[PDB]
Amino acid sequence: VQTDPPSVPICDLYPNGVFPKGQECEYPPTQDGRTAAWRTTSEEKKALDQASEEIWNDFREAAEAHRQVRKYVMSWIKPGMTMIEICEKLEDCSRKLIKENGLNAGLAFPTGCSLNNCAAHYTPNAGDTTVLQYDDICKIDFGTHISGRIIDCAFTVTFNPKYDTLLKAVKDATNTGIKCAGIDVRLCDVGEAIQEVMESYEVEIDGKTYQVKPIRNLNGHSIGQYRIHAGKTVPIVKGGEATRMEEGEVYAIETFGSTGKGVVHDDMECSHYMKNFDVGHVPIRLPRTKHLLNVINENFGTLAFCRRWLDRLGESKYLMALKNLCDLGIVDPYPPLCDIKGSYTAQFEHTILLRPTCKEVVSRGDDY
Amino acid sequence: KVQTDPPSVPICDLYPNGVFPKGQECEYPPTQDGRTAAWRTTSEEKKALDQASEEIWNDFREAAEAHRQVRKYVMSWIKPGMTMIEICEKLEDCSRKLIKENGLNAGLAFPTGCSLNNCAAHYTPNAGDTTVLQYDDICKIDFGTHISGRIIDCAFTVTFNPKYDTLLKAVKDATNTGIKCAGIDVRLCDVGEAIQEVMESYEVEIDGKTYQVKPIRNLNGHSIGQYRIHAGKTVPIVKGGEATRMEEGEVYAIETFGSTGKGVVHDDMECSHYMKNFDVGHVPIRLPRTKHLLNVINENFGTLAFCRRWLDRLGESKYLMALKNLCDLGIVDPYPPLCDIKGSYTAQFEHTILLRPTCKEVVSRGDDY
Ligand SMILES: *C[C@@]1(O)CC[C@@H](OC(=O)N[C@H]2CC[C@H](N)CC2)[C@@H](OC)[C@@H]1[C@@]1(C)O[C@H]1CC=C(C)C
Ligand SMILES: *C[C@@]1(O)CC[C@@H](OC(=O)N[C@H]2CC[C@H](N)CC2)[C@@H](OC)[C@@H]1[C@@]1(C)O[C@H]1CC=C(C)C
Ligand SMILES: [Mn+2]
Ligand SMILES: [Mn+2]
Ligand SMILES: [Mn+2]
Ligand SMILES: [Mn+2]
Repeated sequence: VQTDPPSVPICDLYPNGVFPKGQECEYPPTQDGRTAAWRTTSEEKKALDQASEEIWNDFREAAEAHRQVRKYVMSWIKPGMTMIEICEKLEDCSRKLIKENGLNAGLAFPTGCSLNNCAAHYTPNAGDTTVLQYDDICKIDFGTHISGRIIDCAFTVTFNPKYDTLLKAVKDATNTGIKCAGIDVRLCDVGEAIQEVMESYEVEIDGKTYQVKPIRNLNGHSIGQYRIHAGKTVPIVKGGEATRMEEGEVYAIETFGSTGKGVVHDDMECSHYMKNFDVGHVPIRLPRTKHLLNVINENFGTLAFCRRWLDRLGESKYLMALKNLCDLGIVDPYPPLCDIKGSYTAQFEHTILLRPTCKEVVSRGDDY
Repeated sequence: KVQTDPPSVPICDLYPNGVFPKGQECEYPPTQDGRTAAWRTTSEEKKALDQASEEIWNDFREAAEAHRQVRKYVMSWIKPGMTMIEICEKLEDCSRKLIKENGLNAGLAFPTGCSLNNCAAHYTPNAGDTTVLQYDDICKIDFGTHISGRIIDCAFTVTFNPKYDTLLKAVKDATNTGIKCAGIDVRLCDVGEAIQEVMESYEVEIDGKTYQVKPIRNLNGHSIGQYRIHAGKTVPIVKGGEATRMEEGEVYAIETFGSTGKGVVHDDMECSHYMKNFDVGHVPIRLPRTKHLLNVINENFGTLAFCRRWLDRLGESKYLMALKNLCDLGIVDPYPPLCDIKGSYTAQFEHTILLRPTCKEVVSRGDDY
């Protein structure tokens, strides 16, 4: 049985390391209006599903860790904690529940805790004195992996009830996206469905009424092994690509709602970085740059990381080396993404598997 | 009194004054503040605490000397073409003689592991197993001895094909690294970190494919207590294991497992290994055959691990339903073979260490490993 606080690894909580299934769903009709209810009992597909069970079960492990960590977080997170203390406490728990081991099992990406008008890609760097406040709207977006099978899953934390209708709107939009996803479904059609739900909500906050806007330049995304962004984008507005979702793909279905302009730009200090896949052996002159790349290779590979995570490894005076890797195309920065000052943004996100026999919301909990 | 070839003289008769050989003794690693632990070596207070437990250390050392002599003998004859049953019976017959087996007073601490290939741990043949050791096999010989419930848990990997040499080197280095990192007040996950750093640093090319050597993340070393092979602390072989600290006077099995596969094990094949749980002390029993099987386990094994071959040789038959019964009642636990993916290769090295007041003793160290 799990400790309180959690300390027992998921791999030791389940007989023979067979982990709980998420929500399983029949596929929605395609554009032609056909149901694929045949998948459910097709023997071809049942076999094809079983053939990748090892993969689905790894996703499930990482999903169960996600659920336990987030319930733990949901038991202590409060105003007056530093964002640093929040992320450290969450991440400490994640490492223990996933029984982290270098690139074999671990944290898939930094703990997002984006506040207020900032929608995504904020985590504190060293020295950040930001404190979580009663009237903050905080997007907790964190990830776990087993063998590079990533869970990307997120929710919004608040303490003031005035944000309740905003959270309801985005939760609805995300659940709509999840319901509309399936094999042979066009990516644009998911985006259209999300937008029509999102935009049906108007919220009143501090005596002002706002039209809930989808953040039009934020997206969900396909996931591949060690590759958080595998190259298909899931729009959250109408008019995305006609590309179809395909059997065996894995998607992060996420939506963002704003009371602001409904669009993000780069803002505040960068915390998040990630080595690029495509890039080959670009030559490196400087010792500090070579060293930083070795630390990145050993600890992260192609997974996202943050400055705090380099600090905790004993790295120092690495910022110009990090800039050097960025300039060389070896690493990309991912700065915080913000709507206008004074706006409010909310997010919900799950990871779904497009298994040959059903759609699995592998990260679904009793919470969201 | 000198040892025969094959070995036949009990260790207790080979050292007729009853004082058995020390293992490798080592100074403790520096504390996390960077300070030396060398004061323990010459501390009068630590020397006295050490000597108050000399009876205990000395019983481990007789068990360790038996282990050394058995495994040397095993290495002199183990070869392809022998059955796994032949290997285990030959090993076990020697172990019994050298330890001077007598009930729970002295004996075999647990069944002879001889896990093959993708199987990492907890395989021993049952009756009727026709498995033959092959040139291409990678075999983990993991066997234990005890004197008065002072257990030696110690293991090595047997191969005949040089293609596995680099995997064996990685795992031995990892184990030796773990042994070196161990000490009083050291966190168990820090031992795991040192180990994982060593395994990470190896790649092996087998059958034309290059593999990253992975620690088996869901396997651990463990603390040892009297007649208690797993005394409740785990020594992870990865960073992400428990933060709990090692303590003075504890005994650990420091073992590492390396894999070319996923780095994770699952249950597979027929279960051979079983062991009575420590606390289940008056869970009442209604079926006679079950009550008899328990009596036999109590008399012969107590809380030490056993296997089905060791019930067979006691003249017990038709007991699988009763053993399942003891399992279902929570009196006994099964320990099925633990195996990475088909076609993967797993290796292991293990030693027993004593966290003595004055020094760390690698009690089961030999000239072999
Ligand atoms: C971090 C991420 O998941 C947030 C949602 C997605 O972000 C976008 O849609 N990003 C942009 C694109 C450029 C634009 N000027 C502004 C908005 C998602 O990308 C689809 C993000 C993700 C997966 O890129 C990753 C990297 C992962 C991490 C840095 C943790
Ligand atoms: C036999 C044993 O020494 C092999 C190494 C250890 O095994 C594990 O760590 N097993 C895991 C496997 C996954 C599971 N979720 C949790 C346990 C070791 O355990 C520490 C094993 C040992 C000591 O369990 C004992 C029993 C001893 C015998 C059966 C001989
Ligand atoms: Mn996310
Ligand atoms: Mn995402
Ligand atoms: Mn062992
Ligand atoms: Mn052991």
